[PDB]
Amino acid sequence: PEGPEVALTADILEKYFKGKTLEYIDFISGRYSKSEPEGYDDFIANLPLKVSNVDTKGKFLWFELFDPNDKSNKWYIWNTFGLTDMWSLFEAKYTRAVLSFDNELMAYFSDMRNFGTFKFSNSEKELKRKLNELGPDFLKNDDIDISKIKKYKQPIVALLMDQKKIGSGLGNYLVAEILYRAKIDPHKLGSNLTDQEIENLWYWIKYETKLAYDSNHIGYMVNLENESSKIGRKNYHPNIHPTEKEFDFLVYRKKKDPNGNKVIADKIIGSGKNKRTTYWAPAIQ
DNA sequence: GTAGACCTGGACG
DNA sequence: CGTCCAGTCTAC
Repeated sequence: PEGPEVALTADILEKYFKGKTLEYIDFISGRYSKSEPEGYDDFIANLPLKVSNVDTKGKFLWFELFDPNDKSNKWYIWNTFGLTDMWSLFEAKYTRAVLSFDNELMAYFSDMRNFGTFKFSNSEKELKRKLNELGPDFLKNDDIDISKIKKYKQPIVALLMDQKKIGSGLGNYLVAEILYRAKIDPHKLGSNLTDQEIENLWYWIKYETKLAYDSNHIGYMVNLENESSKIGRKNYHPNIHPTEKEFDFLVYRKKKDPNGNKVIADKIIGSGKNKRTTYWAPAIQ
């Protein structure tokens, strides 16, 4: 999942698990069934704990639990997302984590490719630095100066895939849709962009992130499609109002755009075995 | 810059 | 079966 996806997941987890007391957490399969995550034994020794907040910044989700008996020394459940990471209220396939709340309330975390990570920490100072390793949230933050792109002599598609330089949240399909809407060649360097192109880029960044956030079914939160429709959306980017009721792929994973123009499966970003495919239309971008 | 790996598939010939 | 495709870290 990505920015709008992870953020929406937090909203759902906030709806069902905020104020709820987590008594136990069990990793029944995957990487964390072979080796325990960092700070696991200390976290279990402090259970049960009460969830206070579930907040995100881009592609990083974390729980904030505390003890009614002691308010201080609150714990944090870090959770980075891979490609097939999904939270759920039921034990779906590839269920890697099981969270046992009070009154038989259950939370499940599924991950097929096992690329998602978990980390437990009772330090707030460590969390603040982790968030500072990530750029501004393109979805949740409305005041992001993206004029910093002009300083980089690198492809714009690589700068948007980056999570520290300009901002965090954007993934593979988002940057493909954004660059298409703004009519920008992904090969074009950020230092060659115009002041108008910059202002136009920031618009579509807000447009695509909000549209992907208000959506109910894209294909990366299948375990929460029923919950996405039974919950409202936070008013991120108030001045931006998409026309679509649902996020449709205009150029990502398609032979042609809605107009019929040719779409290239180009490999601009990455090397060796971490190459990524950037879909784009030369007749538009 | 270029290379690999972590892991488990789905879709296609 | 065989071949492509589908977030982030490490190393020369």
